[PDB]
Amino acid sequence: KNKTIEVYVDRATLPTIQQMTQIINENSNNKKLISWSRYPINDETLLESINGSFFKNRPELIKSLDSMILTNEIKKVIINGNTLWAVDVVNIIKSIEALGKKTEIELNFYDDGSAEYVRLYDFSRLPESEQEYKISLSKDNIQSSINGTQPFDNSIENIYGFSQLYPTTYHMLRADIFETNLPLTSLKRVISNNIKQMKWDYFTTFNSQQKNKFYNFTGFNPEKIKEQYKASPHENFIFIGTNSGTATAEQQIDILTEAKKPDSPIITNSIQGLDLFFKGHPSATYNQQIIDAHNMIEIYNKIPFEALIMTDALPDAVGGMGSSVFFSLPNTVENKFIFYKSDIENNALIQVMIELNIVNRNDVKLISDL
Ligand SMILES: Nc1ccn([C@@H]2O[C@H](COP(=O)(O)O)[C@@H](O)[C@H]2O)c(=O)n1
Ligand SMILES: [Cl-]
Ligand SMILES: [Cl-]
Ligand SMILES: [Zn+2]
Repeated sequence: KNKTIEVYVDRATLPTIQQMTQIINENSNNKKLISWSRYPINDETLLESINGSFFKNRPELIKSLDSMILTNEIKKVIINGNTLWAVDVVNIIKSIEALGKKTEIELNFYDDGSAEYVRLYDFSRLPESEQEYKISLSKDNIQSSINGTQPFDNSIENIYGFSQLYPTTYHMLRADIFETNLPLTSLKRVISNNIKQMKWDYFTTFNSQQKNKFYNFTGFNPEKIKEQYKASPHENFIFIGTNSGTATAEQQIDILTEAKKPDSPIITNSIQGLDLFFKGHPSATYNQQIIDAHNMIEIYNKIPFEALIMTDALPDAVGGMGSSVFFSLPNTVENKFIFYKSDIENNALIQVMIELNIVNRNDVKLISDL
């Protein structure tokens, strides 16, 4: 009983990309069980190089996990998951504990995107006593879910409340959220020793083989985009697109025509004279309409922007639509404007982004502004 199994799960993309990067950085030979919704790995050479198995779904992964634990050889399981979707790690914990094999469990939660930060803002609006009360309930909430007596509510106090039960690290998009004007002292006390700031400078220390492993995992290689950046000597701008749940194609086309004016009263930070790139949202299907109307260099929409970040393929400047993308973007890239579908003072997404200095209050715009 000296073996550790590492479990990797995610429904989105950001935790997956960060999880891939940690696996590569650590280069451990522990057995790994992997289930990533957006990144099915069928590459057996890749999987063998990390000692991994891939599972198409959570119940299959759990089945293999449990049989391994039944061998009596498993000292510890490290579960790596998605904070918003902590429910998936709850069900993994439930299955391990049920077996009653005295398995050590340790947890790494990676933020999903903007949702955690919208929820943190909302939670910070609560009076302090109500925050403390919700927190007081969290340990029992989580334990009841693990015991199987109640469903799991992914409220702030619950998803950030696991360090009360297990050795837990929260890898956060912006760990410095607890150092803004938001009243979050109540939650900070719970997790202050359990927080890591997500890092994006791994490639600075990676050797070639590590870099190549990242390309192989993601199916992304930054060579084409890096050539596109340098093709012309002008500074590079990426427009961050959204999907129809937030904006129409026409509204984004209109935003781009306003931005191209050197003297807009709305978009004061002009994109005139820049090399313009369009990065579409992975789920948008109107990207060609926008790209054509503006003669923009296309960055394939299915590439998650965090792959651009991790591979150091960043532009000089950025602007566009309210998005999780802006939360992981390094602060060295200039943010010219963000448009929101939204009275901005009551908008949690806008306010958290202002508080984190992701965007100047003067550069926040509403789609109704054109
Ligand atoms: N233009 C965009 C918009 C979103 N995205 C990806 O989609 C994820 C979720 O973004 P949203 O919050 O915008 O839906 C981001 O973390 C990023 O991976 C992107 O890569 N390019
Ligand atoms: Cl350029
Ligand atoms: Cl769409
Ligand atoms: Zn140019």
